[PDB]
Amino acid sequence: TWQGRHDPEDGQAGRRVHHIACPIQVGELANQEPGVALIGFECDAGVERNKGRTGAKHAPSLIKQALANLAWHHPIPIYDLGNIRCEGDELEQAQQECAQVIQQALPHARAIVLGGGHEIAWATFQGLAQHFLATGVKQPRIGIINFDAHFDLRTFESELAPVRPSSGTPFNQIHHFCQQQGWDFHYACLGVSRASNTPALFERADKLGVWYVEDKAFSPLSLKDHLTQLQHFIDDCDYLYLTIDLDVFPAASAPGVSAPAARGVSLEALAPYFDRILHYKNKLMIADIAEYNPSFDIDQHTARLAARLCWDIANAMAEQVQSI
Repeated sequence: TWQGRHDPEDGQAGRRVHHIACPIQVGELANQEPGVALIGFECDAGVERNKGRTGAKHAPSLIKQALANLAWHHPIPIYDLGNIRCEGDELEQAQQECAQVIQQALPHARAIVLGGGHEIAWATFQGLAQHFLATGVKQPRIGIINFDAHFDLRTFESELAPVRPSSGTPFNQIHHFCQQQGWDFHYACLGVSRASNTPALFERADKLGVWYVEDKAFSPLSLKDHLTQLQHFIDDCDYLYLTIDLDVFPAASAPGVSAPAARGVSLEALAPYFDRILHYKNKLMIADIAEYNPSFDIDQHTARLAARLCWDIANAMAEQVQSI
């Protein structure tokens, strides 16, 4: 149930998210007024597999609760399609189950997936990819923009060690998928920490032609350089998939995560980039917010931060709906 603060003295103008948030089955989405879809991914099995600190499986509801009380400035509804819960170490199945909801939702609304670990990215991409295949988009040019301190391009299948898909392999899996479909792997990793990624990961990134900006490269002086790079990245694709790993932010701003950023890139330093991406509300098909771990949050700081970001994206999606 979506509930929150009520200010009767304001009438219909005191509209908040809970006033227009509507829990519904993705199946009935085809019969509703066009809105923006919300999906939860309660899973941190990938986090555990990638040797991180578990807890993100409980994040979806807390982010939704925080979101419920935010003011809503659009006559557009928000459809809560529920949460896909991972059972045990059944990561792969959980990711496809989530992808299933996304695929059904995409024809009627753009979606925001709120999860546990960044393993959510494989679920989101699959949902997006399967939607394209199922709707005749033969060779989609998808721009994947990830704000993460990590490349998360780790190997998931190796005859050198016993590895498996995890919170650190999503984007490698995405590249693999693209290769076999004959699609381009257009990937941008912004805010990457060279102290958090070994030489192997940087080598893999260069090999795959990934465009990345290190945490230390963000500054008022380099904005011109990087926004232009961002612009060109955007110019070369028809669809955008925005994925935010909360561990990209300074530990002070996002304490509730598996690996609090020892350095990070401030929300304000990243804002210009977010604003540029969200301007292309036409191309923005989907997005997700990863790694919120309630177990390490402080007075719900991270939860609210995640809700504000979710809200920023929803506004862009909501404006697109009204645009058409």
